[PDB]
Amino acid sequence: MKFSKGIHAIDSHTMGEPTRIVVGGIPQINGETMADKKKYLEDNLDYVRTALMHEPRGHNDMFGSIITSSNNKEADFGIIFMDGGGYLNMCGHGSIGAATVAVETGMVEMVEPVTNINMEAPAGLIKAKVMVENEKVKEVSITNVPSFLYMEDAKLEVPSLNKTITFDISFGGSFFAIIHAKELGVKVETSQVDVLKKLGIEIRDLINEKIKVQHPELEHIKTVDLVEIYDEPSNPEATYKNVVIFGQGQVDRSPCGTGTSAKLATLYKKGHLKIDEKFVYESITGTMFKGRVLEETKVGEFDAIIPEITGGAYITGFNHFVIDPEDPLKYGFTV
Amino acid sequence: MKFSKGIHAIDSHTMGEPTRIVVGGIPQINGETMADKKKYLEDNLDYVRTALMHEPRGHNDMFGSIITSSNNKEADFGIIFMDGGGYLNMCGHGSIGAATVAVETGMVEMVEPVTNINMEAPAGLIKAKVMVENEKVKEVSITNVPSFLYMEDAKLEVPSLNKTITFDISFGGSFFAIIHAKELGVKVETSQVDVLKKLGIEIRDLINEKIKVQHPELEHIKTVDLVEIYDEPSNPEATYKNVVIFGQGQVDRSPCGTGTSAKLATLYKKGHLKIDEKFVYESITGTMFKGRVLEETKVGEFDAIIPEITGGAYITGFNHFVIDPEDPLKYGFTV
Amino acid sequence: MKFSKGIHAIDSHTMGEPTRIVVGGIPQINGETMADKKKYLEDNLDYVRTALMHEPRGHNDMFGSIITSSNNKEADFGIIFMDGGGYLNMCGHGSIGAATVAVETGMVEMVEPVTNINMEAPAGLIKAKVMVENEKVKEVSITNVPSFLYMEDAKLEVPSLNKTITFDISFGGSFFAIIHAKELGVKVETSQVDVLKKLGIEIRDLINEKIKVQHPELEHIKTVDLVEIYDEPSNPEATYKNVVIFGQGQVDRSPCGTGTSAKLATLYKKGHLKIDEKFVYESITGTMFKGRVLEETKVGEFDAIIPEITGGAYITGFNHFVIDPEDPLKYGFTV
Amino acid sequence: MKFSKGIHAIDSHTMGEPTRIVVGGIPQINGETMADKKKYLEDNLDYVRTALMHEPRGHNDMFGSIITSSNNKEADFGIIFMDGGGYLNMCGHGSIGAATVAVETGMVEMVEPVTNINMEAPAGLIKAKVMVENEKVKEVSITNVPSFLYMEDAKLEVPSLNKTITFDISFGGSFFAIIHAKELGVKVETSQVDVLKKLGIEIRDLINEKIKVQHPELEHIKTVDLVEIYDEPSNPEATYKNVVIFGQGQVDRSPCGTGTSAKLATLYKKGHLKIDEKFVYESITGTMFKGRVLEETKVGEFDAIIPEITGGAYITGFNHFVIDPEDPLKYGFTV
Ligand SMILES: O=C([O-])c1ccc[nH]1
Ligand SMILES: O=C([O-])c1ccc[nH]1
Ligand SMILES: O=C([O-])c1ccc[nH]1
Ligand SMILES: O=C([O-])c1ccc[nH]1
Repeated sequence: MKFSKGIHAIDSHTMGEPTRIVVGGIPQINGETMADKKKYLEDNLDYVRTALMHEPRGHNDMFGSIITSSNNKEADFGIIFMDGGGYLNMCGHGSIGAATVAVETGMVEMVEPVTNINMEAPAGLIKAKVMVENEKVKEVSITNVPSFLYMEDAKLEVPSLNKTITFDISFGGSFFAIIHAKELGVKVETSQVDVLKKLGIEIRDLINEKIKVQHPELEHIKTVDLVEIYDEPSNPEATYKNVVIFGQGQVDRSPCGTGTSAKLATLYKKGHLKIDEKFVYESITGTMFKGRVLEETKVGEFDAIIPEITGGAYITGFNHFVIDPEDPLKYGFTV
Repeated sequence: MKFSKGIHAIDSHTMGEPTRIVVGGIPQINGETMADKKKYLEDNLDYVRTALMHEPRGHNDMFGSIITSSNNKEADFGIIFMDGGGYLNMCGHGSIGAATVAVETGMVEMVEPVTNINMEAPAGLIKAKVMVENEKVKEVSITNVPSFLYMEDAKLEVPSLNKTITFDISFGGSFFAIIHAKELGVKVETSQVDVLKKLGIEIRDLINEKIKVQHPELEHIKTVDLVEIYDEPSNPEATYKNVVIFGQGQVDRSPCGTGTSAKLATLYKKGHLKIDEKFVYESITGTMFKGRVLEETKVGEFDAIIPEITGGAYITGFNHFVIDPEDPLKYGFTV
Repeated sequence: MKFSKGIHAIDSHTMGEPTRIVVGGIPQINGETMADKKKYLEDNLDYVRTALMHEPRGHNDMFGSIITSSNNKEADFGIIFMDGGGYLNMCGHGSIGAATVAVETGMVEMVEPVTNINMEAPAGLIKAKVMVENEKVKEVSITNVPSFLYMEDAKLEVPSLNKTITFDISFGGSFFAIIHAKELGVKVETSQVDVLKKLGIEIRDLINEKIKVQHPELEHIKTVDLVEIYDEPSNPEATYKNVVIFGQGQVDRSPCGTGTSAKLATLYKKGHLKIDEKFVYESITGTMFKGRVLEETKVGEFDAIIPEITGGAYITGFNHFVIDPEDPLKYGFTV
Repeated sequence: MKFSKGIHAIDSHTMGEPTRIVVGGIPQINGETMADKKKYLEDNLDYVRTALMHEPRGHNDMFGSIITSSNNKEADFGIIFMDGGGYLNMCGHGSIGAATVAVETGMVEMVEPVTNINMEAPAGLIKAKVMVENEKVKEVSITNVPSFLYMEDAKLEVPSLNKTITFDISFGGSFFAIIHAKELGVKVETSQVDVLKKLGIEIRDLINEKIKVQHPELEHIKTVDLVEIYDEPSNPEATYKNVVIFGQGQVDRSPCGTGTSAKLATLYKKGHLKIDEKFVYESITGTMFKGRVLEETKVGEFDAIIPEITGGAYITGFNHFVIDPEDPLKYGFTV
């Protein structure tokens, strides 16, 4: 034994998409807002991330958070998302996990009906509710950033074989790129992964050329890191089924929070029975996220809605990672 | 299984007298100063202390702490000390403890010659210097709050046995009654411990709520709470031994950093010790702290001295405490 | 960090009197019978016991065990009990402990009404029946080794105080001196504990190496080692209280299953108790075992009775003990 | 918190290829030989495996062992390999890990020079040596089963584009299938994974048709589950570099023990400077295994050698997996 470093994480799976919630092993991180500490992390500790998110600890499609000091009064605690490619500003399937764990472990004093909790992200402070059955969490609704559509139609170019064919782009907290099942020839199922993943990243990269758009408000993030594919379900109590590509080439095991929070737009201004209507969006693996909306905030330059998404996270063990200082791969290695 | 609350501690021992350093299972406490953090703990989440310090988890003696976010400028993380009986404003084995582990587990980036780490009691911030021999920590050298003689001798009381007479009172993080082993007829040895305990608290009671206890600054304290007895040593190296009684009726196995730092800060104001002059305080259990007297500096009332005490802590396992909600002792029990 | 040895235990408490159940950090001991396994432990890897039972890790009292591979036919896993002073051939709170956890953590496939688990002391195999209320364990009901009156009263000795006279001796997993609280002038209360301890061991010494200690079968034992004192209860429910002294000078906080199982196995051979007849033994700490007297069966010398004692254990956290090789107390210390 | 199950694992990475060494959470497994317990595991517990080896805990290319009771005298302990597709009979990169951990953690009492250790696999008992530098493991040589070649030339069929082209087949403890870099057009590097993996499994499956051979001795295992591709290094202190496909479609991050133990055959009967000659075989990721041989056992029907392979394993944290009984994915899910 040597190790030199020792980080305590808690694993969750949020409808299939894993989350490593680091709890103990780094007590304070300087910055004022989560962005300030984020910058500090990305600049000073940075690639603790690599170690936990890459092999031989994690894998390509691994994802996780860091619980921290609030700094902002209000109450609760601070979170910082992360993945094989760096850090997410929001992850939704992270906000659920993080919340579900916190309460289940303690950290947040739990109620009998439903325990509200506000967590500090680098992006906006996030409102998770978590309904509990006397003792334990049943599922979390996380209220999402106002989401909208950037353009109607799209089409550009696809390497093989059709060449052309219409698509669609929107927001969701981060932008997105959505298409249909009928053009390439895919049936979103576990078996065919490679064509989707391999078609996904080239579509991501080649719409970073000049179509690339910045939304009104917040000028820093630009163009696409999230490619999306609908089809509609193979499971009865559902209505759509969809996969999402991102993160140095990784994929989401859940229907995609930020993704779904964006999709359930469109059908607000496209005539599909509007507010407080039931919608259950399911993943490629085949697991459910409930979506529904409330406020519908137009405001000039766009038309937008403030979407409420729900899901379930479960605890899949407790970790105490350590870093043999001779281990030459002690940090990450990418593949 | 079912638990509801699950807290991640790190067992250390510091010349005996172990410390359970809490690391994980609570992420936040807005506080401001580490006393306004301590206050919050005692008036809210005290039910932790009862759990870990008392049986079945802890025992009569048994000491620990909590790592925090600092708020305080620079301050590398900030700490709170706790025992079966309540919370110590400061603790020299508790500090020495926290320091070692923090560096050992990589919570602190470890410097190669000596690692300077600042922690927040908030009995001032404290500057621990952690010596590391290429690979490993050699020893800690914690520089403490200014220490002084408070009132001088005063008169003793009876219940048992005989009204008796002389002793002394002095501060060094908390307030101490420093009396000779002869003055009441004790020999610092395991055979008598029971007596020293039963004696100390009965004293610690009846020299409170009869007298004037106060600190030139920080207000609040107005409580000794710490009874220190002293005789010569059965070790050539050591200069003096001592036991310390506090918290419900619990004893230190280390010479008591705060206790020693207070004693030698009565000397010099006596002339038996001058600046540096190697000092080595011993406990009951053949375990020693290598004191010295660096710099004077009065305290806005009467003259004083900042002392640096030195010692060694060792990591004695990693704990994930959990509390079965049916378990009636869930929050420990007294005896 | 650097440790070299890292052992994985599971803290439980069984009506107080905690048990550290070792689970992980050693995988094998060829032994044959669980005594030939115990032998090996004590003549080799005893340095574990000193570590976990003594300070800094454990304390004066503090009890634990080890889960093993059985070898023995059927036997679901097999156990070894241990304390600060050495190893108990059998223990009713140590058994009740092991049972609960084993089922609780899923080591045993948990049956819904009642879960029958066989463990190997090897003070015989023992049949614990673990009641589970749909989700959770309600209580354990361990059926023990045949118990009996051994020699009857005999005469007491002095050192302190007064030579005195009557008492009794009886077996129930180990050998007990069962004497009244009146017989030496004690009241079973925390205030006196110190006396009961100091008394018990001085007795436990001087009623050994002066007398005839022996078991009709299994040979070897030829040692009491367990002093049991008894008075009436300050509880309506409870029928009798008791304390038990053993191992270097340590006390039980449970009524002492093995201790109680031995006491009521002197009654009936007396006529104050017959088959079933609800019995409830209490400790010093307001904690009770619900005894009964099921079936006779002599012991190849003199008549005897197999008693079933019942109680409750709770999981009080999970430990990964580690031993810094520089740490001079690495293997604990005495006081 | 609920979980119902709680398995303690220790993670390693053996030159990139991960290993989850389960230690605590299942104390005894019935069977006599490791095959008997294996059969028992595969039949009764089975898909604890799925949970730990599949997502959301593990991933497709995850691999691990189970430490157990020896049963066989000799000494030490029992191991059982496992992966997403079931169980391996040998894994070499498992035998190293397992050994490296055991000693590093304790479990096996360690020496000053080199600590021999014999572990019970379902296949033959395995001899790992582990050289240690006063305190810590430097690297393990594991002595491998007698390995040989089944046929010289091969060629069969490849879907695109050449159609034909020569290859080669051998043993290694398990069979294998080896080819060159020059025929399809691949440069074994992280970037191009998919073509190799996708070309690998179809080559695996379509040489399970009737070419399928059983080696002399042990009639149970048949044909191929291991496809292999040499090229030779991009790293100076090496001589070959090679990737290996298997396990429901997974891949090896290390040069492949059983694989390499087979390859370093051929060059014993093909004139390449024979016994006790240095050979370092490196992986697709680019990390070294040392191979060299000793005995060369011809025996009629084949010509064979008993190969000695070396490597390094490092500890990448300690796990305490748990299985929320409501979590619908609580066990595995494949992709
Ligand atoms: O669900 C989300 O919010 C998300 C972010 C990145 C991938 N999914
Ligand atoms: O080491 C000390 O200073 C201390 C505080 C309480 C007991 N010992
Ligand atoms: O509960 C018991 O039987 C026991 C054994 C040792 C102390 N208590
Ligand atoms: O290295 C080995 O022995 C092995 C077995 C399966 C894959 N690699």
